[PDB]
Amino acid sequence: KMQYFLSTGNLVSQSGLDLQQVSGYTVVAEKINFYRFISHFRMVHRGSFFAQLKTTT
DNA sequence: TGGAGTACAAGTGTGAGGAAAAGTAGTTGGGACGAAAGCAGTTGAA
Repeated sequence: KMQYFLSTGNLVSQSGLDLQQVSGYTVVAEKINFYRFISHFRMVHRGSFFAQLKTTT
C-alpha cells in the first residue's frame, strides 16, 4: 500500500491528513541531464489546490 | 550273547527377515490533474 502511494501519488486515507489535495504527491525523477535531476530535490510546490484559482496573489 | 531304550548328526519343509531410493504424509511460508458563467423554461407562493 505504500508502494501504491509512491507509484501513483494518489493519497488514500480514511482520516484525511491535514492536506488539501489527494493527488500529485509524487513525481518521476527524470534523468534527461543532471540539471533536471538535481533540481527535483530543490523544488517546492505551493499546492495543487492553488493551480485552479484565477487570483495571481 | 540277542534286545530295550536313545543322543548325535545326516537330512527335509515352513516364512521372516534385510535393505534402499523412490514416492507421499502435515505444518509453515507465501501469491495478488476538475469546489466553471449568466440564464431559461418550469415553478415557488402571493
